[PDB]
Amino acid sequence: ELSATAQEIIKSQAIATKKIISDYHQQFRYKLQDFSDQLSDYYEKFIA
Repeated sequence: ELSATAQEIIKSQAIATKKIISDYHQQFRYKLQDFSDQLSDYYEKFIA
């Protein structure tokens, strides 16, 4: 029973962990895209 409980806990934890890892990886990529796009018209905004 203890082995089964440990197995179910570790399975429930690993999937949630991988879900969160995918989430913040996607957020990191999105923020990279946002910053790369933003670093386009700095000169134009400055001059204007």
